[PDB]
Amino acid sequence: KERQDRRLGAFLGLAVGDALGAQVEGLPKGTFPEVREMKGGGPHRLPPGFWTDDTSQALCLAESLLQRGFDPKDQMDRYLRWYREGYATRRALERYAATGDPYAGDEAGAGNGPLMRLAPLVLAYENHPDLLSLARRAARTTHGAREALEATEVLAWLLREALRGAPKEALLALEPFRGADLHPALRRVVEGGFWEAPEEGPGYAPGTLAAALWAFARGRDFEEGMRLAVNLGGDADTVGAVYGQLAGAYYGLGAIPGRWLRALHLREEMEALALALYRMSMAS
Repeated sequence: KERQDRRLGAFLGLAVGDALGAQVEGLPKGTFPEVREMKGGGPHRLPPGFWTDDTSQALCLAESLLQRGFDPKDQMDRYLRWYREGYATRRALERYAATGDPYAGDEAGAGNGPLMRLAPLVLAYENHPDLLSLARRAARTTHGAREALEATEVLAWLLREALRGAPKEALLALEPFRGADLHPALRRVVEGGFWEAPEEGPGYAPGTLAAALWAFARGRDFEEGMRLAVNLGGDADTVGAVYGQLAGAYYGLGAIPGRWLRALHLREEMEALALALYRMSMAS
């Protein structure tokens, strides 16, 4: 159960962070009382425990992986179907709808969207030799900027190592990326830019990753780090979700506040998905 706990933690942690962060999405840091509980709210009056369309994407990706392995075309079919059933990423979806090209992300897409759906992929392809390559392809479906693709690869590595029990010190050391040829902004993050508290929750991929790493570094447990992450305001839903995936894999499901999990929308459905993805990683 110890091992399963890490996979469930990474998956549910993503949703928990998305739900909590959504409560203060768009608010400047230090202009609102400390967020500590699942109260819902935010610009979209979300009910307590409800998450954003981004977690919806992670769920679609999870289902795609379980049904037909790594299939970017199917991933986009699902995102598009979900997109139209509702009322940079939409541009990617419309590009795919018109051209059939699954890797519809453009060079202008340096946003943090791809970081929102890492967990599902790593849970299922943890042991695949081309994991980082798969992560890059999954990011390319909606975002094409160098730094967004590389940030996704770094998070993929972080999650794989965390799931394998790597210590916090090793995760933050980011050894394989030190001296690597990365976009300048991401290089600054890997070299220690995350040790300093950010002035807000960034929407830019490298900045979002740095904010999550900062919260992970300073937090002593899942709850403390999560609160640090979401209280940065800004794109708190995504920063919270990125922190949630990493901290969830590191601390485990059992370490996530029970009241947050009990309030979480589709908790049971996600637990089932997480376990199924983990099972898939241990099979053929």
